[PDB]
Amino acid sequence: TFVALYDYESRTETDLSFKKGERLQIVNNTEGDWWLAHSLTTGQTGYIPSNYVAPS
Repeated sequence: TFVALYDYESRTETDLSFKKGERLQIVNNTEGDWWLAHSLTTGQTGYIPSNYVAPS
């Protein structure tokens, strides 16, 4: 249960650009870098920046 600090505006389709206030389920990468989170709404996979996310 993390939180999207900001709305990472990715530019490539590889990473999906999420937003702040939306719920995301972290996937891997525990350190601080670019962990991949999966949205529970549709079920897409987007790399949310660690600086743009935070453990609740």
